[PDB]
Amino acid sequence: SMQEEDTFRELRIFLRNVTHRLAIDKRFRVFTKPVDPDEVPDYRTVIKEPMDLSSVISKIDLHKYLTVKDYLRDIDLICSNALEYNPDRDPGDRLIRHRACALRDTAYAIIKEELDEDFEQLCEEIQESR
Ligand SMILES: O=CN1C[C@H]2C[C@H]3O[C@@]2(Cc2[nH]cnc23)C1
Ligand SMILES: O=CN1C[C@H]2C[C@H]3O[C@@]2(Cc2[nH]cnc23)C1
Repeated sequence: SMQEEDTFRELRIFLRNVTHRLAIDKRFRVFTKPVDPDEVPDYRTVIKEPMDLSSVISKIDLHKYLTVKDYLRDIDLICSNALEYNPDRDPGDRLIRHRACALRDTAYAIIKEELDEDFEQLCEEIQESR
């Protein structure tokens, strides 16, 4: 229905606004673009599904997310990719892990404060009907 398409348009507006607030935070610069093959040719052999905040905005615009849950699976994949690729005790690895955990926790905290639980349940019920 037209009302259902208006629901999904509101979901996309919400997700673009959360993603922009993450992307401008200086702590999260390392997560704003895909990893360059030139800097890590090793990256794509270890990490089987790369993800970054630029790719997330492209996916919002392609209508890939019909619920906040499916958006948070990609935020969680940005974080888990960084924890798995950079697991060592040295300071460079510990700094990117701390920033990855902060990206995840910040996204969840904005959603907790600003998403209406009844809006998310409506998106889930439209998705399940298709
Ligand atoms: O050597 C400098 N770089 C290679 C990468 C290693 C580490 O920082 C990256 C980008 C990225 N993403 C996850 N972990 C890293 C840029
Ligand atoms: O279910 C979760 N809630 C937390 C709030 C955030 C968001 O939805 C609210 C109420 C409200 N008013 C404006 N924006 C919202 C209820």
